[PDB]
Amino acid sequence: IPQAMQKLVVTRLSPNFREAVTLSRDCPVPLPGDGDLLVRNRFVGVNASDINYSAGRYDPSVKPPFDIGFEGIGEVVALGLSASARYTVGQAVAYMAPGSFAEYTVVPASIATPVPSVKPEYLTLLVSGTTAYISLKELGGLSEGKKVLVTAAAGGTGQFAMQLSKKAKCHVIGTCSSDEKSAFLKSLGCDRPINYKTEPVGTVLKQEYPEGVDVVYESVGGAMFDLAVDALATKGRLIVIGFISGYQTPTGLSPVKAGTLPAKLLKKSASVQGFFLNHYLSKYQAAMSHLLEMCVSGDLVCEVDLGDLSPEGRFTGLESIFRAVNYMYMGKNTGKIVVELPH
Ligand SMILES: NC(=O)c1ccc[n+]([C@@H]2O[C@H](COP(=O)([O-])OP(=O)(O)OC[C@H]3O[C@@H](n4cnc5c(N)ncnc54)[C@H](OP(=O)(O)O)[C@@H]3O)[C@@H](O)[C@H]2O)c1
Ligand SMILES: C[C@@H](C(=O)O)c1cccc(Oc2ccccc2)c1
Ligand SMILES: C[C@@H](C(=O)O)c1cccc(Oc2ccccc2)c1
Repeated sequence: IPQAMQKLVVTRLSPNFREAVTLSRDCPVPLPGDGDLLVRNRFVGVNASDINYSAGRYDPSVKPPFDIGFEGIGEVVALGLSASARYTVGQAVAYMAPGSFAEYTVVPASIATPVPSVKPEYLTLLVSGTTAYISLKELGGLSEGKKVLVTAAAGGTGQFAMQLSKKAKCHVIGTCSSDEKSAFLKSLGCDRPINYKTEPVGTVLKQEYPEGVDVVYESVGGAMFDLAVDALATKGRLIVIGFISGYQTPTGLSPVKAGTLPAKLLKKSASVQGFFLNHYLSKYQAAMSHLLEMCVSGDLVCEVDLGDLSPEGRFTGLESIFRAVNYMYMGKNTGKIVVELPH
């Protein structure tokens, strides 16, 4: 329980993470209320939308300064009396809540997830795993022999959309930007990995899947979204999970050729369905429970990229978050990008 700590703070609204966010060095350690845990963060998750958050896009009325980081895993170092009925000092806990980019974060006990130990694999589940699980269960209409296309398939959430679709006996196609990532996809049971830098995705889908794909787990936006719509089967479902190709722009939007979208959907009786995890929190506990079971049992690969093969090596310390965000946006990661705060 130190007097002071470091944390990241959004000091200016911008999708340029380095220009928006400051490493603040002499911050008091916040104290937990009656219903709160104080978590010493050991690993924190880097998420594409960290730059949407720094840009102010979740609530454009809220001015800087504000905390940042959506998820953490670590040890309970202090807690309020009511919280102590369910949690104990020293316990491993994980959470999805704002302000994880800090050495210590106050988290309401009611939203914390107990975990068996502090491993970065368990953090991969909190946002990336639950997003894939809930969207596909609630909106995917998966069943044996459906064809599922997953974009950013070798990324944090993509790896789960791939594996969970396979567990539903689907035939799965996955896009990624390298042969190393394609090999990773194959190792997860991907039926058709596509390196979109060396193989034209539109041609692959037209030639190999002429009747189309039944479900798209679409994270990329832009030209990839356009191709995905064209590739939809009759009654197919494209799920808008995100559009990372656009987040760095002033609006966060990626250009699409969507003027003909209503016509295309009518012609195919097909759909475009958005998904925002925070609209489905009633499903979160059950998703996390099943994901954790599969993770511990070794029935789910939870790939972690701690940056050990990045230019400057392992993502250690809050200062490495800047590098880690850049790494994501250079498309370099395989699995979930995680930063370690060692102690
Ligand atoms: N709807 C929700 O509630 C929700 C929740 C969590 C995440 N998401 C979304 O899921 C997506 C993935 O997020 P993540 O945090 O798991 O990241 P991630 O997939 O681990 O990393 C992003 C990957 O996207 C590709 N990429 C990066 N920059 C790109 C660009 N400029 N243009 C095109 N492709 C680019 C790269 O893979 P390739 O090798 O394939 O290029 C990169 O590895 C994002 O759209 C995010 O907003 C949505
Ligand atoms: C119980 C069964 C089932 O509900 O089909 C199952 C087994 C293994 C992983 C699952 O997780 C998911 C979750 C979403 C989509 C596909 C599979 C779901
Ligand atoms: C009970 C659990 C724990 O203490 O975290 C455990 C015990 C032994 C080996 C494990 O191996 C792993 C490690 C990472 C993810 C899944 C399984 C995980």
